[PDB]
Amino acid sequence: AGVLIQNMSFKVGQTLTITGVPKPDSTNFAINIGHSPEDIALHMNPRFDAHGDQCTIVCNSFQSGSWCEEHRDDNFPFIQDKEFQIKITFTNEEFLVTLPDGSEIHFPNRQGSEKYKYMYFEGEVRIQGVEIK
Amino acid sequence: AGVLIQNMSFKVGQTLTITGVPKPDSTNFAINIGHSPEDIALHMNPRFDAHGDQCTIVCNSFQSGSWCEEHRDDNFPFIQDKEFQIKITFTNEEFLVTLPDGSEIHFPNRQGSEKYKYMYFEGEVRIQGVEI
Ligand SMILES: CC(=O)N[C@@H]1[C@@H](O)[C@H](O[C@@H]2O[C@H](CO)[C@H](O)[C@H](O)[C@H]2O)[C@@H](CO)O[C@@H]1O
Ligand SMILES: CC(=O)N[C@@H]1[C@@H](O)[C@H](O[C@@H]2O[C@H](CO)[C@H](O)[C@H](O)[C@H]2O)[C@@H](CO)O[C@@H]1O
Ligand SMILES: [Mg+2]
Ligand SMILES: [Mg+2]
Repeated sequence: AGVLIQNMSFKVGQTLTITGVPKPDSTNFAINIGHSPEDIALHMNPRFDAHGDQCTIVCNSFQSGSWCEEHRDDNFPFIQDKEFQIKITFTNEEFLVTLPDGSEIHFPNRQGSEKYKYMYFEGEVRIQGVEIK
Repeated sequence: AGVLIQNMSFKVGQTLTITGVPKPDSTNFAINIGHSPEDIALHMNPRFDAHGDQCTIVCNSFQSGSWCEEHRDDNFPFIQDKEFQIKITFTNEEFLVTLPDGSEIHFPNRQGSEKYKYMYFEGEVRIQGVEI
């Protein structure tokens, strides 16, 4: 059940910096930001090869047993066993993900909250750094 | 009640860097590194004013339902509402804690595990940074 971080508050206006390395045999991995395992505002799922996607980032939200509408990005600067740094900023309106290569993903903050105290990193990735300021 | 981090891996050779800010009226805060809540290899507990202690760092370990012997340090480079960075290195022998001013604390690795997968931050502090 991967890396679980509880009560490290991520609020509107801060940057979340995630340092990690996909496992050498990674098919995919996910960053889950939300309130609980049943209420995820941002599911960000870089897929090397999983769910029928190859080198695709799938973003979605999960609430009350249900996945919502997928956002898909073909921009994929992740490599098996290579360190990455991802930045996440958010507003009431959306998450702004800055990827390693300086490119960006815009995903709506559908849950609408200004503070999230649940972070869950799942799948074939090692998390070396979580920074919030 | 405070920050719980499970399955982030701390190992001999690695630097653990904690970044945070004690609350303006912080009495104390604690960095817990172990296996479980019942098995704590390093409890590092800077006390502004708690348990009769002012401006003291208390280090200890918790196993089999008991605190072990305290290591107490009068060196206190912490200020309420000011950002700190704390670097922890460990070996089979000891945790080497590097304090914000470049001073160090030696605390024995009484557990002797070589890898820790449970971290719990307690008390009046904002944890801003956890990197291994
Ligand atoms: C084009 C396509 O549909 N693929 C989807 C899958 O992406 C989807 O897989 C789940 O997607 C959610 C996020 O939307 C999580 O990543 C979850 O772990 C995946 O299983 C599947 C199942 O919902 O449906 C489609 O086939
Ligand atoms: C001088 C002295 O020995 N005082 C101790 C207290 O420090 C101690 O309080 C506990 O200390 C542990 C670490 O050793 C934890 O920080 C815990 O939160 C404290 O309650 C008490 C109880 O063990 O014993 C003496 O008073
Ligand atoms: Mg006293
Ligand atoms: Mg010796």
